[PDB]
Amino acid sequence: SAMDACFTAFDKDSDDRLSLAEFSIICRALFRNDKGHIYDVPPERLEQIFAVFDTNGDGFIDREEFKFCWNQWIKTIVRPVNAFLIVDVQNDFISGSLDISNCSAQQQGHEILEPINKLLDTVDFDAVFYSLDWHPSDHVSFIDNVKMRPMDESSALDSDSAKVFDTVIFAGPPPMKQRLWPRHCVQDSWGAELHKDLKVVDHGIKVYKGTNPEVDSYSVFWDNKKLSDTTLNAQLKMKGATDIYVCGLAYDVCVGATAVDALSAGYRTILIDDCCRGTDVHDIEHTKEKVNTSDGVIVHTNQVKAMAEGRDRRPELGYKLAMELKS
Ligand SMILES: *C(=N)c1cncn1Cc1ccccc1
Ligand SMILES: [Fe+2]
Ligand SMILES: [Zn+2]
Repeated sequence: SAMDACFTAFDKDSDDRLSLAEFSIICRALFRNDKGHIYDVPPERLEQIFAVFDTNGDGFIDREEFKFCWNQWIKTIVRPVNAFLIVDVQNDFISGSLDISNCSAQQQGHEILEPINKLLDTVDFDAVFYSLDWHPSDHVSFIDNVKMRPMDESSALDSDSAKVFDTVIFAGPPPMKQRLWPRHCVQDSWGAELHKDLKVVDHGIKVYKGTNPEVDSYSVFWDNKKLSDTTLNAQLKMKGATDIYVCGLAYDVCVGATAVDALSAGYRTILIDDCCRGTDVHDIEHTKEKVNTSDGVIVHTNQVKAMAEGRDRRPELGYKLAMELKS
């Protein structure tokens, strides 16, 4: 029903087909906000999307081709299924052994707590996940343990010259780069607890990462070698999640890693800038470029509610999804 009605209303031609020109009008209906702005879609990208749904190449989208378009593209743009992913908002990264405010950029991690809690209070997400760095005491990422594991011949620094925040390269095939951190987020420790003032909503799901002594996992998805993953992706699929809102600590390390993996996994991905803090101004900007160049978007807390409710529908996310629907 509603669908044929939509197709009918944009088939100006009345020829039971959709030209590129009539499709461009669909896009202008889709990619706008409700504060009076219509987003600009480059004509090149316009045809890129169009060609996804013109599955035979006839230069038209007929009512048979449009089924795929309506069910799998238009419906997600107008009614996304939103997951909120709160990364590593843990004691050791705010006031303990790895207080981000002591890193180079001197940013204060406690400041993300207010806007995150406000989002949790005002936006009805379809799922909320909280990740926790969850390291065993013998974890490879600690300066404390650099002597436990043989170093690679490629590494500039060995167990006797390495200092906290240096990068070493461990042997054990394959060779493995690892930045060394103070002991942090050890399992069952105060430093691994979620910050006491972070709201843990009742439906919230905790995802534990970094548990293998031999490999780190900055990302809530795959570990740093992309060998093993958490069950986050499987849990997202069980919820029908289409869109992932990512925040937390640190912007340029775990948040960024998680956001890039979410894009790799195929999700429409939104990084909430002011709900994040990072360790280094230059690496934060490199993280932003990565997300932007892979068709994620970066937004402020105040934009999230209208996006999640489908009242502010961004064309970068529409393009992401059309490119993913190629396969
Ligand atoms: C991810 N951000 C992460 C997980 N374990 C260590 N790190 C890096 C880091 C966290 C907090 C502050 C500074 C660096
Ligand atoms: Fe860690
Ligand atoms: Zn066609």
